[PDB]
Amino acid sequence: GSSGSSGTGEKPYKCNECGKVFTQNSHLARHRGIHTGEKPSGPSSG
Ligand SMILES: [Zn+2]
Repeated sequence: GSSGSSGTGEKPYKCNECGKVFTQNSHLARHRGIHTGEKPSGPSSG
């Protein structure tokens, strides 16, 4: 058998990088910024 946890915070504005939840798009998009910023050293991407 298994146990499935059930938390409270399911919204269409939930981030994927970390897994945060918001109410307004802006609040979310702006948050995602924390993830999208610094660049990976080396030509890995470029
Ligand atoms: Zn996030």
